[PDB]
Amino acid sequence: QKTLHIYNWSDYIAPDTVANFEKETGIKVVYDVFDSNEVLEGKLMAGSTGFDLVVPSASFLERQLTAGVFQPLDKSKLPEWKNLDPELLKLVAKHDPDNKFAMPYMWATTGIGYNVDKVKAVLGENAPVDSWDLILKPENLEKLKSCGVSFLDAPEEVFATVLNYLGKDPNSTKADDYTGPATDLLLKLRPNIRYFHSSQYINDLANGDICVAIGWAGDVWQASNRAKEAKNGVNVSFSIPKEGAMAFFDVFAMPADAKNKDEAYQFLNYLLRPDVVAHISDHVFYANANKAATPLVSAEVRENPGIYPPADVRAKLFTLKVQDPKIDRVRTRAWTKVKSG
Ligand SMILES: COCCOC[C@@H](C)OC[C@@H](C)N
Repeated sequence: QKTLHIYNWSDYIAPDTVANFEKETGIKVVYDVFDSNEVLEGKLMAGSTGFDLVVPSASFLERQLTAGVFQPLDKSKLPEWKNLDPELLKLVAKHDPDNKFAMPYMWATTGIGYNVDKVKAVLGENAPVDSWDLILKPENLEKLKSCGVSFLDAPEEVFATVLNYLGKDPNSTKADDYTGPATDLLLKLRPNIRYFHSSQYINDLANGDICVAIGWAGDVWQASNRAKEAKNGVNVSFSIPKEGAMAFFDVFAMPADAKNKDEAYQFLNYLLRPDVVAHISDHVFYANANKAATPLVSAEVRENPGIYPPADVRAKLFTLKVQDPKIDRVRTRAWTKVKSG
């Protein structure tokens, strides 16, 4: 009886995906979850992860490749790879040349989640919910503190977002952009932020304990759906702001020391089935990377422009680039200053 160890983001699979896979294959799955690319990167760089499959964002996977922590995927063992959208593959290939190591899973944007009724109560019916001004303008964040503000604990994403908002290159390579204007704005906003966290904001939005957050798109749409099913009167929405936003592509990868690679390939092939991955999108409110799966995705998810955004919105999205050690050091130091103080 072989097993399979999977490490994925929290709130990123359907409730029955693993159980259905177990029943069909007789494999027992050990499934654990994270909410931080930094936590996963640290595990991969410090020693064995103990997992057969892990799911980093592609921009982090680029750095992980330089350490040799993944096994190149045997495409002969992934017959339905063709189901993957070739345009998303090409974007991920910027981080993973010729798509040797990573299987695109889901993708979304880093935008603004908010409580519709509370934001209009505080900022009025003309609140700029289509703009990063809603939370990155100090005058606005000071008022929204009344009902709670959270930021992702995602340093590379938050700094890229702030740099873009400031009219800088989102992937600026000038240290002074981080230590000066980016830090200046974040510290002006810092007094109004209740916490930095990358998963507690989902239920807090759903229960009405925070009213605005920097959040991941599908996470916020999950919060909205949780509130509706609870019939608690909380109306949550998500915005991809007009100034653009970061896009991310989360990918399955196979640690080089994975014990049960054959079982791992069986699970990747299971995910490449259009019906399996469309069912996941239906429950987690994320766009998958499977072009063959799109007709099976529920209308509610597939037609949500905050999940599958239209071309004019996609044209304003940016992606993270890997920085050299100098900028990495300055960004991390600045992040700690922003959070603590
Ligand atoms: C659904 O297929 C299109 C996939 O586009 C992904 C978006 C983020 O890229 C467009 C920008 C990044 N150049």
